[PDB]
Amino acid sequence: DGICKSSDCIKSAARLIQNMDATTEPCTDFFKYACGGWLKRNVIPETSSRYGNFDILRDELEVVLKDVLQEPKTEDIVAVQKAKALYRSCINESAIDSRGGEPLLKLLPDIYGWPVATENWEQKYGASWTAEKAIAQLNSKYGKKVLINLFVGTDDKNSVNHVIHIDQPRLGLPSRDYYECTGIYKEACTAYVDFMISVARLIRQEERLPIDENQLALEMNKVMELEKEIANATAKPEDRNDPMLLYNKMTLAQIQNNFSLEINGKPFSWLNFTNEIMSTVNISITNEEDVVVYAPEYLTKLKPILTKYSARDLQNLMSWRFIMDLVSSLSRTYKESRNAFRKALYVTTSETATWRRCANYVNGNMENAVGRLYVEAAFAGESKHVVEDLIAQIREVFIQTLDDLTWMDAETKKRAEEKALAIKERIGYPDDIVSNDNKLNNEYLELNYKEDEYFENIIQNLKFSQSKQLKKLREKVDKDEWISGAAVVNAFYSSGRNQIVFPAGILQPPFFSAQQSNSLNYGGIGMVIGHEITHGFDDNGRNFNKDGDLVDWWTQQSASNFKEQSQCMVYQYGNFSWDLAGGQHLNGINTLGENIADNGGLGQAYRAYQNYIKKNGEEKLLPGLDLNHKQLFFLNFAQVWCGTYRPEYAVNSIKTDVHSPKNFRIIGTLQNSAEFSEAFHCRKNSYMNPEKKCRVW
Amino acid sequence: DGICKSSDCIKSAARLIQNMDATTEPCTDFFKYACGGWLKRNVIPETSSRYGNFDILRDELEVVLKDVLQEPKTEDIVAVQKAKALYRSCINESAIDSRGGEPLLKLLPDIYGWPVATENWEQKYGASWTAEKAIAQLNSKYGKKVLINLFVGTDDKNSVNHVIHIDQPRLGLPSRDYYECTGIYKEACTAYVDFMISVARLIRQEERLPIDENQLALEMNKVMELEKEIANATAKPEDRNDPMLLYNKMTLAQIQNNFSLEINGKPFSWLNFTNEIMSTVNISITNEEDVVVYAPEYLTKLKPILTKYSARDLQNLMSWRFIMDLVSSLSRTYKESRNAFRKALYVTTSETATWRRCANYVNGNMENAVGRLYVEAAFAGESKHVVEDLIAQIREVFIQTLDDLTWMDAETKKRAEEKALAIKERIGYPDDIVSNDNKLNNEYLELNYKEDEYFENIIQNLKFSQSKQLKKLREKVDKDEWISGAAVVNAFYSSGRNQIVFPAGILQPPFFSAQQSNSLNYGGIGMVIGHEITHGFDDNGRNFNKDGDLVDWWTQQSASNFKEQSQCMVYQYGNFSWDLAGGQHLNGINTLGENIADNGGLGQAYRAYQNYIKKNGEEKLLPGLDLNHKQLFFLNFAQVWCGTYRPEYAVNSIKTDVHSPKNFRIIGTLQNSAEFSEAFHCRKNSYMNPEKKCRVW
Ligand SMILES: CC(C)C[C@H](NP(=O)(O)O[C@@H]1O[C@@H](C)[C@H](O)[C@@H](O)[C@H]1O)C(=O)N[C@@H](Cc1c[nH]c2ccccc12)C(=O)O
Ligand SMILES: CC(C)C[C@H](NP(=O)(O)O[C@@H]1O[C@@H](C)[C@H](O)[C@@H](O)[C@H]1O)C(=O)N[C@@H](Cc1c[nH]c2ccccc12)C(=O)O
Ligand SMILES: *[C@@H]1O[C@H](CO)[C@@H](O)[C@H](O)[C@H]1NC(C)=O
Ligand SMILES: *[C@@H]1O[C@H](CO)[C@@H](O)[C@H](O)[C@H]1NC(C)=O
Ligand SMILES: *[C@@H]1O[C@H](CO)[C@@H](O)[C@H](O)[C@H]1NC(C)=O
Ligand SMILES: *[C@@H]1O[C@H](CO)[C@@H](O)[C@H](O)[C@H]1NC(C)=O
Ligand SMILES: *[C@@H]1O[C@H](CO)[C@@H](O)[C@H](O)[C@H]1NC(C)=O
Ligand SMILES: *[C@@H]1O[C@H](CO)[C@@H](O)[C@H](O)[C@H]1NC(C)=O
Ligand SMILES: [Zn+2]
Ligand SMILES: [Zn+2]
Repeated sequence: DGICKSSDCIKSAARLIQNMDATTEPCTDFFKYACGGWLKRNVIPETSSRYGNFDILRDELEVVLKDVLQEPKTEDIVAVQKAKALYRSCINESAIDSRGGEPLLKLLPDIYGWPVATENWEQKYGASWTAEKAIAQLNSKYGKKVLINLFVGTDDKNSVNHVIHIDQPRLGLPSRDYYECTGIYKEACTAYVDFMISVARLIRQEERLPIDENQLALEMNKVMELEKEIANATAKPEDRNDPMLLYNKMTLAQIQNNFSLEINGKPFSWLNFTNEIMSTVNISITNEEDVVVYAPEYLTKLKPILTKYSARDLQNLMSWRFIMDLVSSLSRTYKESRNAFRKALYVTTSETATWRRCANYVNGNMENAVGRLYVEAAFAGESKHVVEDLIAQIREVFIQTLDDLTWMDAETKKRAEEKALAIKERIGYPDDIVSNDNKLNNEYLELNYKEDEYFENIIQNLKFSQSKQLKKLREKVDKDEWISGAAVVNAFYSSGRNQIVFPAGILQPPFFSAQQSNSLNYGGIGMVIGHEITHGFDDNGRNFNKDGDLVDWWTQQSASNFKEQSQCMVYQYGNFSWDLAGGQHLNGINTLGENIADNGGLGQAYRAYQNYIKKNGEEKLLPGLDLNHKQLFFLNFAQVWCGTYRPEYAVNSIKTDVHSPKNFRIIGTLQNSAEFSEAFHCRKNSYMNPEKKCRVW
Repeated sequence: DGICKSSDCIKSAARLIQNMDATTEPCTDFFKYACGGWLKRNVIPETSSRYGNFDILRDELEVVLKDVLQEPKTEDIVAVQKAKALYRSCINESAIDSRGGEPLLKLLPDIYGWPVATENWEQKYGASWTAEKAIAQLNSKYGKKVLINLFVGTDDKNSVNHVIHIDQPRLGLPSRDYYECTGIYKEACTAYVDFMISVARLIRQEERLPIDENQLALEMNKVMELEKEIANATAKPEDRNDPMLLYNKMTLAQIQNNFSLEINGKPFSWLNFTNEIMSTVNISITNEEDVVVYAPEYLTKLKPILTKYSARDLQNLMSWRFIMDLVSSLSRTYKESRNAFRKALYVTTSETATWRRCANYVNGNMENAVGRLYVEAAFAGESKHVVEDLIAQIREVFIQTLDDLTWMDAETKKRAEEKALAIKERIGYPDDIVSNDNKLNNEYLELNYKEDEYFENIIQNLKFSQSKQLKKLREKVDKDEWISGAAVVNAFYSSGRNQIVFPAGILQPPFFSAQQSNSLNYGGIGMVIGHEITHGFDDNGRNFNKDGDLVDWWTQQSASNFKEQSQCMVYQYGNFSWDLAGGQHLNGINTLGENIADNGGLGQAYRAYQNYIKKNGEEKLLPGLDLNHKQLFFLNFAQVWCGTYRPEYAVNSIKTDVHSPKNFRIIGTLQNSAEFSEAFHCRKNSYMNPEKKCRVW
């Protein structure tokens, strides 16, 4: 009868059936058609601002992590014993609750204290205090970047080396838009200072110091005034989206020349600051060091701001930025103060399960030890070969498509073919994490965890992570180093390494299974593969050559044509109105890169699917579904995107998110697909089938 | 090919496949075989002590309730407008948080205050205070039963009338076993007094009274000492399991004669107490009123206890018992004190979503308004006919089986056939809730909800619910009155009304669907129907005749044989060792009624299924499953029971739970089923197929 009746097909079919809304016309709204069933069943948990298929797979991944982390085993190597020990220190709330805020109080003097919670700060600290030393201590010891973000990273123009970088810092609130403190941000800004005041009060109460509410509010509203200024000086994301423009290499004496700063009446020294950081790792810095400035405008605007604030005003903000990230690792009363602030930002009334947060904390700090446990428990490493072949098919489809693009000249097509061939793929997990105990053990050698000392553990992890990073400066970028752990539900592209990464976490249904129909595999992981590859050729990635160097490989015409073809997508998405954000329009510019990758990716995936049919023929149909495989490809593509958002998340996320909302990632992509309209027999100018169709890749 | 390939079959098959563990031998452990897949995926949420298929359907039911309750609609009748208004008052935490504890402080004088949180209680209250008035006010106004449980209910020996009843009261902690306060109960007992002290402190703090921690601990440990005594005086559940023995009718002067009480040096008056309660509803009580005493031993043991405590000692416990149930309806700080106590009893680190608790609160107080919304949104009332026919088939199978039972004499089989024919069934929802707006509106007429006054709302609901109940005394039991709302995931048997109830909430997959295979329907809802019917013939129900009267219809021999046949199940279950409770054995006596119902129910369901095959033939097989329908019947029966428990829940629940743990409800029942062993080709004496098989029905 030409219908698949296997256990696998039945499982696939029930999933597709349950999620879709067959009472909707696919040519009217494919999001509702493909996801309407998912939406009616699912509700956003109280722990989340949004919920989708990512969150489902992530929640399930965490259950695997709990299972592998919770039980000590006889044959466990030291790296595995350390992850489990770290897990045990995290889940012991009784041990944590006992210490109160004592571990923060001990750490405080090492970061020049917190003026608001310190008595006679000027006499105790303000004597040996310098901006150079204060910022440097927070950076080198704890990896916390305030006022000035100094980091060691790959040189965009020489991908084999590391170089010192200077950029604008992250802010306490989610984005620079919050600092307006009116309308949708009023509550958050109020809750932000309220959180500062609450934390200040708890520390003083513990240290038995007099509490003046008037003074706490005065010192804390001044931190907010200082941060509001810093936030206004930061460049907007649209002013940072061009990598050629962002790159500004100069000497440390040149930085010292042009970017002068006066903190506490006395001028700031860029050479002392850098050595204060680099001495931590026994690295000498000359007055002739090359440094990439990502934010020259920000440093220029920073000078008139910093002259207006005292040592106390600055240290109050600097210490707060570190403290706010530590409160959750302390007792109940400290935790309760962050929960209230979280509730104000995200409209979430509950924190995630402690075991879940802990499994995630361990996975993030020990990605190789946890990744090994994950793959041994949940990933069939045999399926690395199936994906290896799919990546090969999609890479080939990208190269073949170059011929069919009219907007590029033969010379640009040649260089793009060069970049596409040089893409290195990373599938599942690095083989070494399973086969090489010595290398695994040695990565965590300097880490010694105590089961009753969670805070000591987290502070050690902050020190280790940052020491590793600073050490890399004089070193060459390691080729065999993975940009992601195995136990991650995501996929990535590195412009600097010209690499696509597919962690084991994403190589599972609905995206992939060597036992699921090929239409579902091409529709899911096949689109993800094209998405990641297309990232090497988007408004940001096209600026990097085959070796990951930031060099122009485009002719003046081909590049003007790229911008021309892209502009169609800018207006198409910028014309979408988001009902969860109150009908507010999408930012077509902020989301361009992702929209090019989505549109390029779905296109490349379907072609590869057609090519698979040419070579192998039609697959057996799925039972209980009155759809062919051409249609099932698009339905599975849309179902990987089933998701929803809180109206309060949407009103804010619309301005800064780089990915389009899920309904629009589905709508936008299929509106540009003639093959979608063919498979679904969409009448010309039906919502899903507009006459005009944007196309880049 | 004889295989069903419909959308419905595919959905059923994927559910069966996903939940089972096909790598387990069904004759070794059918729980693992049928549920192993369910267990690997699912984890107990932080809000729960246990999790199973009940919790899944309940969570999903709540999503329906949220959807129907949240949006006001134009065509809404007043009863519906009231449920939505009540819902809105419940979900407004800002309105709730604003009032602090003020609504409790206003209510307090009406219940003779709380001595520990009152200044000069003796001068302010102890002048007009009597046990008779204090207990009566808490009972009649708020429905709270302390020291003595006086209630109006159906007369076990005349099911058409209501009569006053006297029983032992409920305790503050989950059961009388907690009051040992050692071992597994130490933490709970400590957390219980800690909760009392915390609530006492918050009230004093609000009223601006001096806080002496030494005195709070002294007064509260005395409440615990008083409750420990009360708990010890209460009869054990094994001493209350025989309804003929529990029934003791006597006159109110006779109660006053034998059960004398001396509270605060002066003797207690059973006539003043009763009138103090019954005057609330304008009902006069004579000194010659007939009253059913369920706890004569408890009242006898109560006298030496109550003479040892003062007016203050008693009112401290009495008020606490009401206050502990109110704290969750107050602000953050009041809520936080209960959360800590909850965390100590249940090892739960988070409270359920506010919307969920609210939807449940509205459903419980307005079951007819919410039931109407539920069925209109989620239940196909056409499927009432399908279930009507299934109940008819199972009732017929029960009657036919009576012939085949060797342990009963023809005379008892005749009376059991009489009872079985007189069972009235209640399916889905009462038709009136949808078709009769006037009757619906009139049920809630005396209720007027204010959207900003949640507390006022809950206190009004306590008053209404209790006034209705007391009013029923001189009235006849209403025949057409349903024992459950429609929006409930459970099924019930009433001995007093001789009725089986199947709310719409249980008439959904995995139990039932007019579109799911008949083997799955008989295995699910068919077993539930037999379970409920068999309840009319268990160790408790067999004591009630066809009219719901507590009369002996058994011959001396047939009744001695019932106990003999039952004893097999007592030892079989009492020999099961529960791994989650540390290998502790099940209580074969506490769980007997449920085990008879489970064993009787599965048996009746399979026979009816066989009868269906005789009349209609073999159904088409399910795809992706290498099982026939005989086997699918048992797999679905076991899958309705997929569930798990927290070790901390199990160690306590094993001593008092009346239902066996889910694995044992599956294991115990199939060990007694020769048809299970036939369908699965189980070798004699394999774990699932013991040689000896217990049988009652
Ligand atoms: C094709 C998709 C599976 C992977 C794809 N990752 P990719 O855009 O290359 O990269 C993502 O966004 C970049 C801006 C960040 O730099 C990266 O760190 C990463 O977050 C993405 O859309 N990620 C989204 C959404 C997403 C992540 N994991 C998922 C799992 C299922 C469904 C959706 C997702 C995100 O990271 O926010
Ligand atoms: C056959 C079953 C669906 C219904 C069956 N109800 P039933 O035992 O007649 O009655 C239940 O227990 C009695 C002791 C109480 O008096 C009743 O109030 C009721 O709680 C039962 O086992 N209920 C269990 C478990 C349960 C309730 N709802 C479920 C839904 C799905 C799975 C299991 C359950 C319980 O109430 O605890
Ligand atoms: C929690 O921490 C305390 C403090 O050292 C310790 O006594 C206890 O064993 C810990 N609990 C677990 C489960 O490890
Ligand atoms: C940097 O400058 C300060 C000025 O206060 C001096 O104390 C310090 O020792 C210098 N440190 C390094 C590491 O260059
Ligand atoms: C919407 O579409 C038109 C092109 O049709 C474009 O010119 C316009 O700028 C777009 N609007 C937004 C808000 O991006
Ligand atoms: C919450 O309660 C306040 C107090 O009356 C009211 O102002 C507000 O409208 C309420 N919010 C909602 C969503 O009903
Ligand atoms: C009951 O007895 C008390 C004794 O204090 C008396 O005050 C009261 O009015 C009587 N009430 C009723 C309703 O019989
Ligand atoms: C277990 O089984 C035997 C019958 O074989 C019975 O006599 C005994 O009392 C049972 N044990 C318990 C603890 O119920
Ligand atoms: Zn992307
Ligand atoms: Zn039962």
